[PDB]
Amino acid sequence: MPEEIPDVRKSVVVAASVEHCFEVFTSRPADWWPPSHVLVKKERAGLAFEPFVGGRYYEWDIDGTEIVWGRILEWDPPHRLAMTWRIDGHWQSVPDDDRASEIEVDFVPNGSGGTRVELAHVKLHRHGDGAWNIHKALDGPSPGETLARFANVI
Ligand SMILES: CC[C@](C)(O)c1cc(=O)c2c(C)cc3c(c2o1)C(=O)c1c(O)cccc1C3=O
Repeated sequence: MPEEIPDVRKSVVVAASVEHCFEVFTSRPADWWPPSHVLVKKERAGLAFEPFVGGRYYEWDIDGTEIVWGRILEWDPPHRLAMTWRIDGHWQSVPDDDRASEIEVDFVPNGSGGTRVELAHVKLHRHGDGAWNIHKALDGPSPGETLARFANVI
């Protein structure tokens, strides 16, 4: 959980379908952020999700109004898609991010309810200045990595 976010690439297979992987993201990504063992500093309130290229996802915080914490780049019909993240230093959305980075993500459907996902983020440090702090509100726990909470619920 370093304050700086250098380029890192990790991937794992979870029991889920690529369409399902995104159904959860566009269905209720905040509802599972907080499982129980780990608590979130801010309570998620609502979430807006629409499909498209250069897309955007919005999260509602009881203390934070509606804002965009991520972005998209393009969707590949099969099961592959690249996405960009749109966020500001104070969790605010802006017409364009000078410190924006590109992320490459690919999904592969595996029968028996299994999906392989490869998510890699590079040049993220472009935001620096407490960059992880921004992610910290989004919850960046180490003991309960993202694969632990979101994969188990899926
Ligand atoms: C501490 C948060 C974590 C898990 O290290 C993290 C941080 C990550 O940077 C991260 C990266 C690099 C890749 C994945 C994932 C990544 O998530 C990831 O969570 C993931 C997943 O939950 C299910 C399928 C695939 C993935 C990933 O490919």
